[PDB]
Amino acid sequence: VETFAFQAEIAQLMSLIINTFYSNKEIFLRELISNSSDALDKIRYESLTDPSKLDSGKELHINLIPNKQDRTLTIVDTGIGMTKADLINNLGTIAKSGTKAFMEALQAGADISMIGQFGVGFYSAYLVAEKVTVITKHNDDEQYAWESSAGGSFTVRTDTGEPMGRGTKVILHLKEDQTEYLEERRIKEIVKKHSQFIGYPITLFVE
Ligand SMILES: Oc1cc2n[nH]c(Cc3ccccc3)c2cc1-c1ccnn1-c1ccccc1
Repeated sequence: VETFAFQAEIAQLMSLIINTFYSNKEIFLRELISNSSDALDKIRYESLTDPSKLDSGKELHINLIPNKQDRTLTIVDTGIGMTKADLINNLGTIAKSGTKAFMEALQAGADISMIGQFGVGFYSAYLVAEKVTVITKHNDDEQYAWESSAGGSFTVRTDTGEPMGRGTKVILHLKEDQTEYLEERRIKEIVKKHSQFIGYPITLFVE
């Protein structure tokens, strides 16, 4: 298991998200669904030139899986997936400029709901989750598990769990007072309100 420090601006953004009083927490789901949608567009675009890139799965979809026993909400996609490099430094480097602009916007009167306009919408997961686990599998690499409970660090390990073929799975270990995002009616309401025009099927699993 490898442990990494977040870049200073990312650690600062995650602390802001965890510490700021902000009741409109539900926007985390739109951000994660939007990220899943972008990765599905990426594999779809790549498959047009190289059809063999879909040999690890033709179906392009998003699954929302609540689990009251484990207190988790899992967002699963069959998108392009991430390499070890994407998890360790590639996406964290791009996120530095977006974090800075978002921080400036907040100081100028913007609110946490506009986070996605800065390409750092993923971190809104920490409005509701005490820990986030990300399992991913790209065609050119092995299966990896990224994990963080904030606090300035994240881990990356080769995933020994069940192979997922291709795509990304975001496991939100919810805070004790945020279990409403495990309720079927609540997830349905949020999906209809913020993610109604996503170009991929979104299946809300039931328990
Ligand atoms: O399909 C995903 C779902 C995601 N949800 N949230 C995260 C963010 C993230 C990154 C690193 C480590 C941890 C989280 C996603 C990332 C991916 C994904 C897979 C491949 N490209 N791509 C991606 C999508 C949008 C922006 C950047 C990359």
